[PDB]
Amino acid sequence: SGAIYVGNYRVVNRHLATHNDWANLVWEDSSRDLLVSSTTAQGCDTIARCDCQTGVYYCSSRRKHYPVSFSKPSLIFVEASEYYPARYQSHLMLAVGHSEPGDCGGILRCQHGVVGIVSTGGNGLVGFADVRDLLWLDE
Ligand SMILES: NC(=O)[C@H]1CCC(=O)N([C@@H]2CCCc3ccccc32)C1
Ligand SMILES: [Zn+2]
Repeated sequence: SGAIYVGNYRVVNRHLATHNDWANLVWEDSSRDLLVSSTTAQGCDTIARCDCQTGVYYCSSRRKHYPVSFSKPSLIFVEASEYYPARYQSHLMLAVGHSEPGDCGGILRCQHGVVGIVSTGGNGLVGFADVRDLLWLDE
């Protein structure tokens, strides 16, 4: 589980969004596993605006933050699961690291701020849904 709180927005994995998120929906994209909903209070996270390929992510299944190298956002095949059939997920970045389904929502950050959240995993890999192209999150 996990979310990014920037301004009056809440960014979560779309497969983990709640009633309030859908009711106060701002934007969603199934092909990116992302959902943004409006909030009453202001958040304090800063979104990174950069091309960094190194950062640190939180792994809840290990209670540990791991430094990682990650690929650029891409269209990657994601095997079928209980939340989606087999499909290509867009704006996805992979790293070699531990990831379990309950790890989705864990933040990936660089020196510039939040890069994205855990979305995929298994086979000794971990995938992150990029949020750095979502410029409207800053306004
Ligand atoms: N974005 C998606 O299509 C995800 C939906 C929920 C979900 O569990 N996953 C995968 C399943 C395989 C193991 C695994 C480990 C860690 C994180 C995520 C997953 C894919
Ligand atoms: Zn950066």
